Amino acid sequence: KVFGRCELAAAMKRHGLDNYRGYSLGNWVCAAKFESNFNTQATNRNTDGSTDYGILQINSRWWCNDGRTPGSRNLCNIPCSALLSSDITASVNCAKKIVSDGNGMNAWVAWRNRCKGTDVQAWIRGCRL
Ligand SMILES: [Cl-]
Ligand SMILES: [Cl-]
Repeated sequence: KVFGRCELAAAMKRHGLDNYRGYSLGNWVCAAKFESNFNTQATNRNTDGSTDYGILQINSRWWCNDGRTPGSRNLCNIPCSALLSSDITASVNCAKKIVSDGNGMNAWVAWRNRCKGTDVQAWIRGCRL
């Protein structure tokens, strides 16, 4: 599913990401824009051979099991394919674990390089929340 910007914002807010660990909803929408273009089906190989899955590009080295990543820890205890569903529940629950890993949203290099230090509130402008 390709979410609208505010449609994703509303889903993330419902699932409790708004201000989760101090990260405002605009941070999560900004990250999803640049990780997946709001597309739950997005998949992308990483340099280390793992693959990133779903709206927030959750990787198969630490977080989900894709059957083809040596060293997979599957800390979210989920097949990576479940992160591609039109329902973002699994991606949100796993992202809450990722953002708790010590590095906050710097766990997503795209957030660090494209969202951090910008006007991320702009990503929820016009949203009816
Ligand atoms: Cl590739
Ligand atoms: Cl930095």
